[PDB]
Amino acid sequence: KVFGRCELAAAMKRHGLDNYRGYSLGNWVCAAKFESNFNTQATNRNTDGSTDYGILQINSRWWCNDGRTPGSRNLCNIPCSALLSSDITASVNCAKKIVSDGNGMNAWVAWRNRCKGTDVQAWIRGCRL
Ligand code: NA
Repeated sequence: KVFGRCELAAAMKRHGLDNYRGYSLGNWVCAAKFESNFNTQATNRNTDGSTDYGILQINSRWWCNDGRTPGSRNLCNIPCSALLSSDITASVNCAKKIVSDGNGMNAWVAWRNRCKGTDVQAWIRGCRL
């Protein structure tokens, strides 16, 4: 599914992300834009044998089980396929764990490169939720 911008903001809001750990809804929407272009099916295989899954490009080295990644942990207690669903529940719950793990939203490289320190409220302009 490719979400619309405000459609995603609304779903994220319903799932309790706005101001979760102090991160505004625009930060979350911006992260999804640059991690996956709002595509729930996005995947990326890394040279290290891990894979990033879903709308928030969550990595299998630590966060989910894909059956093929080294270490390896499953800190969100999910199969990585759950991160590829059209509904964002699993991704949101896992993101809440990640953002709480000691690096904040800096765990998302595309958020660091395109969102951090920017006027991220722009990502919810016109949504009026
Ligand atoms: Na860059």
